[PDB]
Amino acid sequence: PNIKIFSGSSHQDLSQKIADRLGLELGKVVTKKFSNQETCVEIGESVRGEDVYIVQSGCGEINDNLMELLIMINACKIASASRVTAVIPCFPYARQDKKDKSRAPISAKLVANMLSVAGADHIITMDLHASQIQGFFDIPVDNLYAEPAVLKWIRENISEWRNCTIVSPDAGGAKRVTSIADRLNVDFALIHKEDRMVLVGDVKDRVAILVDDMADTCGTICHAADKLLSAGATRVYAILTHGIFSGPAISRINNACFEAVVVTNTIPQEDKMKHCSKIQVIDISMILAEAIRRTHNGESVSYLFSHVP
Amino acid sequence: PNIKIFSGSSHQDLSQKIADRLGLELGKVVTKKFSNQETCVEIGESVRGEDVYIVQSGCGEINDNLMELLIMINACKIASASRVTAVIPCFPYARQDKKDKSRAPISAKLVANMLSVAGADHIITMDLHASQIQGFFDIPVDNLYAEPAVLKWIRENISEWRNCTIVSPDAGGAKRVTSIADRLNVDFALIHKEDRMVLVGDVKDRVAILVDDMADTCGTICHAADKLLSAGATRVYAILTHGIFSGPAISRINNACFEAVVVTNTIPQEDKMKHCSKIQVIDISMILAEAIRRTHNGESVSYLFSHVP
Amino acid sequence: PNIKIFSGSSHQDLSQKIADRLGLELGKVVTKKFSNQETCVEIGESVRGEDVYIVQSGCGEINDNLMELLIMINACKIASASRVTAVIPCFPYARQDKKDKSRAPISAKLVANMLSVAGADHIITMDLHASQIQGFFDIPVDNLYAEPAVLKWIRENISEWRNCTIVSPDAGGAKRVTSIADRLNVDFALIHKEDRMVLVGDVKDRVAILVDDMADTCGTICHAADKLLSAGATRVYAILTHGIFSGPAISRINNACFEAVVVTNTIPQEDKMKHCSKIQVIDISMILAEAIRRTHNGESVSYLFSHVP
Amino acid sequence: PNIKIFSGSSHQDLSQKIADRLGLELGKVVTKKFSNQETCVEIGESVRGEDVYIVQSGCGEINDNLMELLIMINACKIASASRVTAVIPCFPYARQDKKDKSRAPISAKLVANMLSVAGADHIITMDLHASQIQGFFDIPVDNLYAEPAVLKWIRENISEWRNCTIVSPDAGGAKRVTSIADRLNVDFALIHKEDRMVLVGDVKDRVAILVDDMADTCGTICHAADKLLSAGATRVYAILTHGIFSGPAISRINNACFEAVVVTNTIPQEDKMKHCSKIQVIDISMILAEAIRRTHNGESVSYLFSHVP
Amino acid sequence: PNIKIFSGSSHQDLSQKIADRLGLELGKVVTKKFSNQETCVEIGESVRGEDVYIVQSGCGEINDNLMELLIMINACKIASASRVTAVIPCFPYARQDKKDKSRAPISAKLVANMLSVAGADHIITMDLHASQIQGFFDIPVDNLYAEPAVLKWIRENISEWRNCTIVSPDAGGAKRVTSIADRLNVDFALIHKEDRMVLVGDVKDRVAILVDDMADTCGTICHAADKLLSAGATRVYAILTHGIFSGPAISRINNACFEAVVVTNTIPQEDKMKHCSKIQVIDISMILAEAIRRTHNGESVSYLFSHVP
Ligand SMILES: Nc1ncnc2c1ncn2[C@@H]1O[C@H](COP(=O)(O)OP(=O)(O)OP(=O)(O)O)[C@@H](O)[C@H]1O
Ligand SMILES: Nc1ncnc2c1ncn2[C@@H]1O[C@H](COP(=O)(O)OP(=O)(O)OP(=O)(O)O)[C@@H](O)[C@H]1O
Ligand SMILES: Nc1ncnc2c1ncn2[C@@H]1O[C@H](COP(=O)(O)OP(=O)(O)OP(=O)(O)O)[C@@H](O)[C@H]1O
Ligand SMILES: Nc1ncnc2c1ncn2[C@@H]1O[C@H](COP(=O)(O)OP(=O)(O)OP(=O)(O)O)[C@@H](O)[C@H]1O
Ligand SMILES: Nc1ncnc2c1ncn2[C@@H]1O[C@H](COP(=O)(O)OP(=O)(O)OP(=O)(O)O)[C@@H](O)[C@H]1O
Ligand SMILES: O=P(O)(O)OC[C@H]1O[C@H](O)[C@H](O)[C@@H]1O
Ligand SMILES: O=P(O)(O)OC[C@H]1O[C@H](O)[C@H](O)[C@@H]1O
Ligand SMILES: O=P(O)(O)OC[C@H]1O[C@H](O)[C@H](O)[C@@H]1O
Ligand SMILES: O=P(O)(O)OC[C@H]1O[C@H](O)[C@H](O)[C@@H]1O
Ligand SMILES: O=P(O)(O)OC[C@H]1O[C@H](O)[C@H](O)[C@@H]1O
Ligand SMILES: [Mg+2]
Ligand SMILES: [Mg+2]
Ligand SMILES: [Mg+2]
Ligand SMILES: [Mg+2]
Ligand SMILES: [Mg+2]
Ligand SMILES: [Mg+2]
Ligand SMILES: [Mg+2]
Ligand SMILES: [Mg+2]
Ligand SMILES: [Mg+2]
Ligand SMILES: [Mg+2]
Repeated sequence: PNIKIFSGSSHQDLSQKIADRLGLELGKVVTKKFSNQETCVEIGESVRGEDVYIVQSGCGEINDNLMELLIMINACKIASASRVTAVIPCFPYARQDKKDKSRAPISAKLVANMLSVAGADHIITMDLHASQIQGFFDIPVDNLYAEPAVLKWIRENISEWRNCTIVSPDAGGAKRVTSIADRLNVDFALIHKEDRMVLVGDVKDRVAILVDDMADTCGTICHAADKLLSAGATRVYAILTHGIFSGPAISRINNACFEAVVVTNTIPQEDKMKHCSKIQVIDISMILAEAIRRTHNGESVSYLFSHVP
Repeated sequence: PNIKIFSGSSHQDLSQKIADRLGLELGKVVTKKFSNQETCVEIGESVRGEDVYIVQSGCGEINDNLMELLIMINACKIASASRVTAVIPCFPYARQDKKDKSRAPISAKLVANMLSVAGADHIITMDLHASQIQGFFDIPVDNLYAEPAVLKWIRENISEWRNCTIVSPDAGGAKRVTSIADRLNVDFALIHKEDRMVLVGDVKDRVAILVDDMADTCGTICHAADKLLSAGATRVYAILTHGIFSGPAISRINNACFEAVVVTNTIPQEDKMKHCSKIQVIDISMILAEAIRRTHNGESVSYLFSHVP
Repeated sequence: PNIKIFSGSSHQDLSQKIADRLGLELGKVVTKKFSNQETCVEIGESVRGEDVYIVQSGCGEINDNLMELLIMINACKIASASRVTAVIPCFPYARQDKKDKSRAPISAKLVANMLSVAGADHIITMDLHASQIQGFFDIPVDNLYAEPAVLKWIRENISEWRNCTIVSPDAGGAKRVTSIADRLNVDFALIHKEDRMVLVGDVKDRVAILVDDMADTCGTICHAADKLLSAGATRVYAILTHGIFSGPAISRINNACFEAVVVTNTIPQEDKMKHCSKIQVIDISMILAEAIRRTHNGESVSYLFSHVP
Repeated sequence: PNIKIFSGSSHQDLSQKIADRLGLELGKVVTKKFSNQETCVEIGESVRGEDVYIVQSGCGEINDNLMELLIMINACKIASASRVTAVIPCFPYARQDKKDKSRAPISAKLVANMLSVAGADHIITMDLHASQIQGFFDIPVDNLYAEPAVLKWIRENISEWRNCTIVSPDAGGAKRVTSIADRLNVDFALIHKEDRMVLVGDVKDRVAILVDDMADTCGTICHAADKLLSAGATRVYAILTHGIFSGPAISRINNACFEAVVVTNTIPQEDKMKHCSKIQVIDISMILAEAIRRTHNGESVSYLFSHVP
Repeated sequence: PNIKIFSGSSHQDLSQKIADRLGLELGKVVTKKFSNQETCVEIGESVRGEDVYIVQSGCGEINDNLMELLIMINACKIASASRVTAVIPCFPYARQDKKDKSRAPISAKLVANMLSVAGADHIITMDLHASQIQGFFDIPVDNLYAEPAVLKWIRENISEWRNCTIVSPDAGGAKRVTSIADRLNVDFALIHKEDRMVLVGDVKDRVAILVDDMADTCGTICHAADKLLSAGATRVYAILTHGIFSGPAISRINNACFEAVVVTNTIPQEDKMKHCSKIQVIDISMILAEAIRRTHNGESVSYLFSHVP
């Protein structure tokens, strides 16, 4: 079986970058809409006996992109692909991972069930909002981390990184920032709201680096940055793997004191970058390409958790 | 267990009509979108031990509405509803019911699988594009027919119906028109394309009635009507259960010779009716309400196949 | 169908308390071991058509108790019980809810799969370590909260509760303490380790109340209490729903400065209470009995999230 | 894919013997207990794309060992092993293979379901108590026989084997003894209880050889041996594949007239052999190693039913 | 059949509290007066096949409220309710339960007859003046007791309750006070008039607690309290289930030495509480709600005689 990479319509540039890193052309697929807006999918080449990877991020018109992904998986499965892998850099509905007191769906579990029944044998994703989502599946799920690329960016872009501070915006994700601070051998200052915020960790005259899994409306990072600037930090950075930037996010970032808002390209960023000068993108296509290549070859994927390829 | 009717966002007016016919209020549900356009669903009342019916048609923004339906089903299922029934008047992706020579998905089967894995115990739908779709499910599927309401409309609106002709637009659905002609005791003239059309059945100086399951772009019925008017039919009617009317449909209908284009309200029609004077709507809410009531009470549903309630 | 309550061997006293609150006798069941230590289960009365609840906590000899629960569920299912519900006050393997970087099982998901394949139609549990565990199931899961009973205990046992502080021991569970502080209208001081601990929130001359989901080795609460006593708190309390108290826990509690270590009786506590004078137990049998009664009667279970019955 | 052999904690020596016969080292795995006695499993090497065999017998602390096996299977499955095979020399709960008049579990079926849902693609076992247990699975099950090794032992250890008699202790397993007697070309004397026993087949002045699948409490073989010695047999042997020897078994064997009690090493025997001089062990590690090697290479496994490798 | 709760005009707040505890909305009913002051009742929703509970206490304008209750029962009965239950917390005309030497009506029996002929299938009431009134009916009557709530109030509000004394004001109801004293394990001092009063039971330097079924004009409790204060009781409390407080009652209570006059809310008390600072109310809505719920579900009501829900 050979690797076949197919792109959904959500993130074409990322799929092309992945395909170039693998020395492959993107598989021929027609992904459009019928007149009544139903998804139309046509696999333009035989996938019989091949190892198929479908790249689609949970961004943009999320329900359309998710339907397209499921329809593509189904088409490849009934076309006798030997294995079908969904490469989902940003997992849709990941924030609906529990009920907790409300008569609400667990939408992430529903998405996992739909991916399974569509025929996915394997999932590759990056920085799941909650790693318990891996347990929503019965098929293997490789949850990659942007952390090696983030560490590389910090070392090559922040001159005072040895004295900086790594700040979690909410108490929930402070595990990520502790791992990053341990890797950099720095202090991890913490922030949480009580309309007021409380911060532990000396930030005065230092650089503070907010790290989080995603920025949707940027309410979380803007409040944290306001707090940090209250406590005398010389500069504040925000680093996120998923740059969703919906709603009022671009205006809030423009009016905030961030030196830089760095995101990975798990979601296309060109349109947002046009309207916001302080957004910078870390390419993670090498990590995804290496994960695809290693799953195909039976090589260790977890080696990527700590190594930039 | 009591009947609880919940409406999705696709067809609120139909759900309200159904609820009024059952003497019930619509269940409290919040169905909206998060900032990043992910579906947000919140069941506003306990459904524990209840017989839940969720009304959502495959129309409008089809992928959003389908996701909303699946999320609502999941929310009701994990909220310990005794039974969950999807009331889907127009089944989405019904026209993708086979591959036939192409490397294509069977999207209708995927939709059936998704509805099943979401937790639906029962499906109620109207005039499935292909009744083989019933076999795509392992749960019971009640496929209702608009034919009794169509016959009622014909008898009360076409003065010359005893001399009229019932015409199938494509060879595929001529079964429907034969059933209708047998019920009315009239001739069924047939039409199919060879850019030219061929018609069997005397239509001269008579009324011809085109009957079909749906009109999407109205290419099918406009070509058939052109043929019929070539052969001297005094008036031509089109009657359809599903009035999708996407793309150039309204302009084609406006420029065509139809005396009337009658559709059921399985899909909301007010916006289309604003731009097209010859569209008339048959209310089928009584049929759906009776089907819901009979499934709840253990009464015969097939009795509705031949009786207007 | 009538309610039948069966007790596993793990927590007989809790099952008896539940049965008394429901006005029922415990169902006749023989639960012992064969000579080779395989679990032997014999249902001593017909359960045909009945609503069966099996009470077994994930405590003591956890693997034996889990096997016993699964075997009992299987016996009741193939004996034609109308419905089988596992009442698992402390869910076993709940702390193995993710992999996160290691080549490890997701044991909680395996347990959920085993409960499902054994035939459980419904799960009732209390204060799941991670509420995402609800998504590990496809059957409904009612995750009850000890919080109403905890609030009652605080109001009836701590004279200065209006001035007290609610302290989370680890950053992970601070959601619980924020909910409790909001209910009591008090400040929530927070603690996390950097062998040193950092605390936010005035605790001087006040009572601090540590709240957490469980105390296993009591390393978490003893370190937090040491920190709190460093910052001048007059008294320190610990309140937990699950009192596992394994390993060196009793000695650490005896040598710590806790005014009281309060636990619910989701796990039997008499043996631990013999060796530790500062352990007090909150009975939660009324909450479990009400949940059983409400699921049986189709009444709202979520009403218990905020109301002491 | 390469063979990877992992040992559970139940029978380490057997797993090592199997690994040596295959020219392999045992895979790195940490199998221990958390403080609260929950099983902790950590796969110490990548198994991605490998053919994994996990060796665990249903002996000792049976519920702990079964849980450990299931957790290991789950860990290997979600670590993207190409295939996972449970090598279970003595199948746990095999004697609970039916209900028969009692409101009892079919525990063997539950165990099969649990192994399947954990992710096992294949089962290798030896001398199932009832071969109908193979039908409890939907995955392939290779049920190996100790009979070739038993025949070899008889020919090399009993000088009068050409004149001996092969005796079934209970009527249920006389099929095994008929096969053995046919292979040796000897008479098969039979025994069954009516507190008295009845025997057919001349045993006077001869050697009698009791053959059975397992000896748990040794009540079965001791009663049969008492009967045989009543009828003048010069010596009595017992041969069993599974030497469970629980409860009073060692004392009964010590006080019985057996010349030898021979068991295979499907269960570790060193501790029992310390307290009982007449227990001898047949190594079956070559049979298990050959079965593993042949399943891996696509070679005939049934060839082992009649051939000692 | 579902529970439907309807409120009469007498005690709306109590009915609302009951409905909230049951998770229900009050049934739609118009209860007003025509111009000529005849009661007008209009049931605003179908009660066909439902289990109807009508809440109306014998207080305020007693004859109007009784007529309203009877008219509501009649309306629900001829509207084909499956069952109609009168929830009458304070039974009107209960003190006219006998003739005894006078040419007088037995008005309580007349009220029972009227309730029966109106169509009531069941009566729920609290602390009937004479429990023989239960025999005035041929339908079942559940006579609830305020005693559990009274005991709870005593334990949570009187610091010296272990040394207190429970005093009956008249010889007639001393049964209630003996039951209460037995529950509290205290002495029951007794009082009766000879314009002078005689008291048995040491009350000196102690708290005395008068307990009675009702306080109408408060002549009974004020005389008893005067006696108790003559004999040196440090404080005197009065506790009553029915706080009628008609005529000069408020002035007598204001001029009496009561530390507190505690009543249940079987009768609305806000207006009386405005004019009398020492009146406190025990909510008994949980007891009534539990009785309604248990009668509906076929659960034991007598369990409430000794248990606070
Ligand atoms: N796409 C979405 N956009 C915004 N909010 C969402 C979205 N999906 C779910 N939510 C809601 O957001 C909330 C989850 O918030 P969040 O993940 O930030 O915190 P948490 O899960 O409570 O805690 P933490 O992640 O810190 O452990 C829920 O109320 C959920 O319903
Ligand atoms: N939503 C859609 N809008 C338009 N075309 C669609 C849609 N879904 C599927 N199709 C395509 O339409 C075609 C199916 O057409 P149609 O159902 O009219 O005819 P058929 O199935 O070939 O025959 P018949 O229904 O007469 O037996 C397929 O090529 C299918 O891919
Ligand atoms: N029974 C157990 N006893 C002790 N440790 C366990 C047990 N089961 C799992 N663990 C281990 O404990 C760790 C989980 O710890 P814990 O739940 O306290 O923190 P977390 O999940 O990392 O974060 P948090 O709960 O604060 O969000 C994992 O390494 C897991 O393997
Ligand atoms: N681990 C165990 N130890 C002892 N007895 C067990 C064990 N598991 C099950 N049993 C019980 O042992 C009995 C089964 O006995 P056994 O297998 O010897 O005979 P059988 O199945 O009735 O007949 P046969 O095997 O001769 O055809 C059942 O009553 C079963 O419940
Ligand atoms: N609503 C009322 N208000 C006042 N007095 C009433 C009322 N209804 C009846 N009565 C009268 O009150 C008397 C009953 O008094 P009460 O119940 O206190 O004592 P009893 O029945 O004689 O004895 P006991 O209740 O101590 O065994 C009768 O004379 C009766 O006519
Ligand atoms: O609230 P938003 O800023 O839109 O979303 C970003 C944050 O909200 C969620 O918890 C994410 O994990 C981030 O921490
Ligand atoms: O082609 P369109 O007019 O858009 O769609 C309407 C017809 O096309 C499909 O076969 C339907 O069943 C109808 O017969
Ligand atoms: O570490 P232990 O004290 O044994 O276990 C108790 C804590 O560890 C886990 O995170 C629990 O949720 C508690 O917060
Ligand atoms: O009764 P035990 O001696 O403990 O167990 C050994 C026998 O019991 C079972 O039938 C086995 O198959 C053996 O025949
Ligand atoms: O005389 P009132 O104080 O008005 O009425 C209260 C008492 O009178 C009746 O016997 C009641 O049962 C009470 O004991
Ligand atoms: Mg979250
Ligand atoms: Mg967050
Ligand atoms: Mg078709
Ligand atoms: Mg057609
Ligand atoms: Mg955890
Ligand atoms: Mg914790
Ligand atoms: Mg057997
Ligand atoms: Mg046997
Ligand atoms: Mg009286
Ligand atoms: Mg009295």
